Amino acid sequence: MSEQITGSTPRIYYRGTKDSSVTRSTGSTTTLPLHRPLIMFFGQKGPTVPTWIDPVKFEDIYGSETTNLSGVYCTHSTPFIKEAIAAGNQFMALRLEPSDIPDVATLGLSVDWVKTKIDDYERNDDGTYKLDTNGDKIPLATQIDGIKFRFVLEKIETNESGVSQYKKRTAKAGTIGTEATPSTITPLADFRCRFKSSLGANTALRIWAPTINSAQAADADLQARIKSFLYRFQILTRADKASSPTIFETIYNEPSLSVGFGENLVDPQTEVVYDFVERIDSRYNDEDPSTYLMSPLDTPYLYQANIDSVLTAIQELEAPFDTVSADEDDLYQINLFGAQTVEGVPYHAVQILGVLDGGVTLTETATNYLQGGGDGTLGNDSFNAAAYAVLSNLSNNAAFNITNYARYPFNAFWDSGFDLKTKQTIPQLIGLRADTWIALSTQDISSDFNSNEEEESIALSLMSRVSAFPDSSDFGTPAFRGMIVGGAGYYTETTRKLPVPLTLDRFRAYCRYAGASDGVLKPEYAVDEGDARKVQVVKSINNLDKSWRVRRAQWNNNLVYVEDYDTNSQFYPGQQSFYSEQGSVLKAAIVGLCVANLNRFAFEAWRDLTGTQKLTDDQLIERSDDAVSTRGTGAFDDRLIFTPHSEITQADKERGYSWSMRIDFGANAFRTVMDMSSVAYTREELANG
Amino acid sequence: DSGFDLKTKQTIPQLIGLRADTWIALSTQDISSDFNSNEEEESIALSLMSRVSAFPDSSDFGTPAFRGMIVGGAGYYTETTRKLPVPLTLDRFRAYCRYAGASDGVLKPEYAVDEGDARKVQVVKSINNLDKSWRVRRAQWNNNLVYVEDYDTNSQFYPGQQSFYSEQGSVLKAAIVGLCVANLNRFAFEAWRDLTGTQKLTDDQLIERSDDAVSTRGTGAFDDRLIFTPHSEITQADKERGYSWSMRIDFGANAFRTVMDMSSVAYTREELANG
Amino acid sequence: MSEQITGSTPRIYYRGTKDSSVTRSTGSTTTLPLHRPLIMFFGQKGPTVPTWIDPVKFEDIYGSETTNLSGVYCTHSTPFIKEAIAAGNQFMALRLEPSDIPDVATLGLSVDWVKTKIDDYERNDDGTYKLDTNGDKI
Repeated sequence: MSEQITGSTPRIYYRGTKDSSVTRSTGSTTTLPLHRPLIMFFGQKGPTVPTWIDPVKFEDIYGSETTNLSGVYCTHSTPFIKEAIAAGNQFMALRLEPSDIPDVATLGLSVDWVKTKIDDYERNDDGTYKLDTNGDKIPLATQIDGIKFRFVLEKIETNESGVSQYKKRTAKAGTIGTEATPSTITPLADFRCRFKSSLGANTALRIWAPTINSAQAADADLQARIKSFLYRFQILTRADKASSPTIFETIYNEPSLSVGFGENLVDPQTEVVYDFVERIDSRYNDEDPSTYLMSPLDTPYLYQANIDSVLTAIQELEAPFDTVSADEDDLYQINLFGAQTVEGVPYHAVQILGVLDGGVTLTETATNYLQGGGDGTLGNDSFNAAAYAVLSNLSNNAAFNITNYARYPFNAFWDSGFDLKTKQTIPQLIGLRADTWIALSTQDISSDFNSNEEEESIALSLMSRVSAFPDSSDFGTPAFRGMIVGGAGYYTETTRKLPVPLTLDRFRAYCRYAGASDGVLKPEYAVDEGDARKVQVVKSINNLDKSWRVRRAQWNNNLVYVEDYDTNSQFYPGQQSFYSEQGSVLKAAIVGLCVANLNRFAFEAWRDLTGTQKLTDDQLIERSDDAVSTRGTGAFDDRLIFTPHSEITQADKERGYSWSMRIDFGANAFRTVMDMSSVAYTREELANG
Repeated sequence: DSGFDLKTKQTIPQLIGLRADTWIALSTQDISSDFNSNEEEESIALSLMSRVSAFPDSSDFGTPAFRGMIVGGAGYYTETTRKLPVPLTLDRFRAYCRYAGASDGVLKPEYAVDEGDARKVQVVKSINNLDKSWRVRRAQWNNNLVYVEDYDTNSQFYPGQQSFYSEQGSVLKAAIVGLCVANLNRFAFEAWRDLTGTQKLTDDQLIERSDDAVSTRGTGAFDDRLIFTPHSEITQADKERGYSWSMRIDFGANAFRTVMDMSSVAYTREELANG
Repeated sequence: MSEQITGSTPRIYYRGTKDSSVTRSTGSTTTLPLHRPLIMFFGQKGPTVPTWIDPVKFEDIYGSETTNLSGVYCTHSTPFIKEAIAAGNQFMALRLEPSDIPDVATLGLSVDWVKTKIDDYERNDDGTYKLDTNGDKI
């Protein structure tokens, strides 16, 4: 029940009954689908740069509280995250932070240390069982010289300039035994949180020193084989301030670790390494992209000089004494946190002050929480502020440059309801990149539902902004890669009342259609056939009684809007892009995404052919088209027909270092109007004649 | 516990700490003393619960212990002419001996300890404190004691026979399931005892034979109280060590409903007969 | 009689005898007949926009006083509503309102609050039973 697996002795060990534990889910190798959205959000942990992620790992990369609609991190993009996770799109995550986020949480360990005469107690036998007037016997020796300790665990204070002293603490004057000044506080170790969030303030740790009789019984033979006392270490985390902690297990499904002080504690019989920091940080983390988990704690630090000094002091004092080893190497055997050896014989001449005396009892039931930390100001307002801060500075951001095609394969951006000031920074994505696609919304989810006139004004304002980024700046072709969707409603997949725009519904449709990991459109999910042309995750849509003039004006301004299918549901009469000309090639908004993908295939061709010494012109020209056609054919489900042509023109002959490609494509449109008429006949001349 | 004094009662709970296939029944009565009152019952129950709380089922994760039960009450033995006081643990002991003691290791469906005539007291009479108040009964139930009530003017019955598991889990709420789990723990020992220390085995054969043994031994034995499944393997730590393998059993059970309502509506005879 | 269901303690609770209560009727999925009439009326409650309704639910969507011929809501269309309900036609209801209907009813709760000195009363024991000079004690 207590014994651990010391060695090979024949034995069956019983781990008690337990309740089921969450199992971390393995991931799969990533791929490029035809629909690759970028989603920005507030989160609990995880990296703070764009990351290509497989939905299986979102929960254990960014913490499972970021997707909870009733949590503190909910914003107008959490529904989008949840829909993407449900559908199974590998997508690009970007975790934002508020401008006022505090620093990480910390906890430093120290000891109040002094020397003085203390009392001595009885002993039954060589086992030294008696202490603290056990039985009925008064302490025996009048006064024995010894050492008094009082442990301390407290927040690591920062410098006057606002810089933490994580690595740079120093000793100070103590308070116990101030009758003699040499009473001093000396530090022993530091611990710090890995992320900037309340997870640090809710994380806790335990350290203790077990003996033969503990619940996890220790073994003297291993300590003899490698001379160092072994302490148990544990990490716990709670849900909120009022909940109770739960153990955070190592990557091998263990509840706690054994660690020790020393340079390198290698076990010849089993080659196990018992070093404190190395063992902790190797056993509690896993960076492999498929099995990914990072511990809440960062890498611990130890004050080797001070710990060694205190160990040497106690050895010098009481190592040459009755019931402890005096050898030179027992220094690291000395039990510091406890007051007894592994066998459980108390150290006389060493006194540790209890709780009532201002000390901290390091046992297996005490718990310690890191101090400080926090998330910052959360909500839609701060979310819009952060998103604007990212989007406005795209060409000179020092965090990431998103014109990097190879490193940021995102190709879509959906407007989830940003404010009208942030809305106008989105269109420039299709001006900065040639394989990008955007969906815009005319509703600011933080405000009231717009009326007909307000929707018209916002639509005109967005079209004016879009008109500044023509497709071909050389020839002024109007933009066609995207669409604008008007409307708003309420989310149906939740009991709470949560307004959302219809871009969420179209986002789900596209996730299901063009989200397959193999880069081929699924014919069963055609966004404009069967049941995929109806609204499915929004209810109580507004302005459903539009007049004919209003509907005609919206159509002629190129919005996408819904109508009533029956008394219960709505549908899209036609899903057109915001291309402004009369060409019928570029109307269906899906063709825009198809064209973006073609642009991507061209970049791949260049990437694969650039900078080769022994190629010839004909081989280069041939290989380019081979690559494009091979990558493109059979993917677009008959929405396009395309043909590439590479060559070396006169300008290429002049330059001597370039070749040219040109892709010709064609597509169709749809019909939307119907006539109806009737004529009345007699039954005889209608049935015959 | 057949009526040991309270000093000896407090050294028994350590059996479910020292062994992983043990099941204990405790009594809140000292047969050498006077029949206890309600307050003394409550005090002894709290003391025994405090003692039991020191031996969690899982020391690693602190699962509260669930192998056993506590039974309160006392009476007089009916199978003798003399006057011989006894606690109700005797009656439950007889019931369990009849139910789960067959020499062939399969539970008898005809003696279920909570169906038919086995859910009544049969070898004790003149039980005490049968006029408990509603508050007293509620307190005992919430403290996880097993107590009897009046069936009719002549006899008593057990409204519900639960274990001293203190959590909200409904899997571990019946006392018999604890005995079933103890038997599972025994089967695992048998598997090890059979497979240990063999030169010519392979890892796959070891893993397969462990599960085979546990499943073959357990299937068809528990009269449909449990459903369990074993899984043996060699984890990464086992790879590192080189002389160990792991087994893990998954099991499930049910519970029982205990509260009923009553309501009535008065109709005229015609509209009740047709309408 | 009194105590309510607090937990799982084995027990039987008696809710006394009662006189029957009206049971709300469950409705069925809507469909389109070949005859789909629109009917206007004054109603006790319910929405004030045209609504497609299954006749089983008229009484508990618009209150059961609207179909009463002797009530205050009787106009020259109540017979039409009653015939539709009797036949069983899903139809489109429109509840009109008079041009001078007042607003809704309201009730606010408040406390008159002050601090001062007051009297104190006897106590039998720690139970603090006595109040208002019960028994014979000032």
